[PDB]
Amino acid sequence: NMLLNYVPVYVMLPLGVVNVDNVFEDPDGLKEQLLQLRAAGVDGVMVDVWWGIIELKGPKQYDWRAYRSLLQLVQECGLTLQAIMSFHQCGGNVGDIVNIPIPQWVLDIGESNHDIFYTNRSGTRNKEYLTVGVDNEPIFHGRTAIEIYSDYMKSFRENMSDFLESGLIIDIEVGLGPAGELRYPSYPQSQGWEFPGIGEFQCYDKYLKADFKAAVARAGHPEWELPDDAGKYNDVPESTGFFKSNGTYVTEKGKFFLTWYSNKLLNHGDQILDEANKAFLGCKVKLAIKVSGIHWWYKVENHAAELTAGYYNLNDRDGYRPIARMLSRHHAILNFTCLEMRDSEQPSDAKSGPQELVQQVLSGGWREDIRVAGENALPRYDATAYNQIILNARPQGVNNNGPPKLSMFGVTYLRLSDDLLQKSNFNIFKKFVLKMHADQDYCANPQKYNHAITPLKPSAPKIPIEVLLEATKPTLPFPWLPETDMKVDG
Ligand SMILES: OC[C@H]1O[C@H](O[C@H]2[C@H](O)[C@@H](O)[C@@H](O)O[C@@H]2CO)[C@H](O)[C@@H](O)[C@@H]1O
Ligand SMILES: OC[C@H]1O[C@H](O[C@H]2[C@H](O)[C@@H](O)[C@@H](O)O[C@@H]2CO)[C@H](O)[C@@H](O)[C@@H]1O
Repeated sequence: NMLLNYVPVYVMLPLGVVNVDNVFEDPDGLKEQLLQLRAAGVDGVMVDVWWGIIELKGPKQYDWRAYRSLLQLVQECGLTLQAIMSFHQCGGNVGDIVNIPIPQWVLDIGESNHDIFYTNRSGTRNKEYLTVGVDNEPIFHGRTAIEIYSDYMKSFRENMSDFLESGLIIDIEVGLGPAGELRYPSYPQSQGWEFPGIGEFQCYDKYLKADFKAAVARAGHPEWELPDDAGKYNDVPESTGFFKSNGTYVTEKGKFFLTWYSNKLLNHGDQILDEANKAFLGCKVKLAIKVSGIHWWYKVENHAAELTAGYYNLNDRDGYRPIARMLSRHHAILNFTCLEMRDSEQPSDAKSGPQELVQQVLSGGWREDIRVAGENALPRYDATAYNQIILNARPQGVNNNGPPKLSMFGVTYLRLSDDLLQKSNFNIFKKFVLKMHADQDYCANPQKYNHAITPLKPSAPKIPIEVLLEATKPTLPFPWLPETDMKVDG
């Protein structure tokens, strides 16, 4: 049956649907929009559950009222929900039309200890997320950053138990960094970064610096220092000593640093996911993390932008599969956030390979046998974008004799806006949804298309870093069709 080729479609809700004062502003307005989505066949929606709004008053001072009202409305409208545990700030990244800081009480601590923030070589502190450096530092009124994230998720589970039991929530996206993605904030618009700048390493806070220094001493090179020749945000790789041909990134020192730098993220995600699994143990939901799509400089040997973001990916070292393997012990979904771009849409001097990057990441996931999902990075309403998303959702097309050998677990569209509901735009969107569903009508019961959700099981045993890094071995991607067999047209 064709229904087995069905890929669910989700739509992100507007940023700030519940304001910074913890008020669900316009229920009636959202309702009309939600009803529009329901009639269009959309399976569900995605929303940020902002840590800065909910635990604003103080440690463990949670107020879930506004969000309960939102979830209630989503349920009445017949849609499922992907809830994001948003432990980051809204405001400094692309598309952020509203400012939502992390808890003020945490910010207060940052006033006396600026090292709780990601810091660049020049000393600028980025306040959008707590540095992985303090994950296990008990400096937040007795709690460590990970304990804060853990308590938050447990309180969410307990206070939203009725919604979880009714099966409203499809998956829990655990924010792991800027924009909720597992990465370092290497390309901060707030600091003047501009596409396609290579970005900057963000390992200069006192905690990471101390860890690095101890690490190199144990490796037998206590004299090694953090990179000092990687240039600045808007540089080009060839103009730096670190990323140029035969540069520092290829030396024993550079390789050690890069491994250390990227390993911190793997451990960051792995440990917080352990907490997320405990908090939702037994609940009928799945866990997911977000991986940023850094396609610029992907076509040159140095992969500069990826390296500064924490993805140690080169042509002879897969920096993404290790993440997928890490996710398998948690039975988690890898949500890749850049799925709609084509190489020809990027200026040529940016050396962008979004299409090749996608193929590498998705293949890695299916290779490791984990579920892969995705989102479009930028607002798009044209058929070319939709056709590209549909192509990546089912790389080898539909199978009339059963399930496709390869398919994504789901796609979340960014974002719900009045522009989307405009007659013509919404018309095309409806076709996109239809094709994602493989020409089948909306299907209410996920079990029909082999997406039944069972109670979350405890994570499998910890996988040692060495076994994880074995996944760096380059593999050939699965074959992609040149264009989808389920085009939207027009
Ligand atoms: O982390 C947010 C967002 O960053 C990237 O989006 C890029 C985009 O690819 C470029 O074309 C350009 O417009 O700059 C954007 C960043 O400001 C990632 O591609 C995306 O996955 C991620 O969510
Ligand atoms: O509301 C979700 C998320 O949206 C924005 O970040 C996006 C980014 O704009 C896109 O590139 C995308 O597909 O991935 C990111 C995460 O989904 C906001 O900047 C972020 O704060 C918010 O959590």
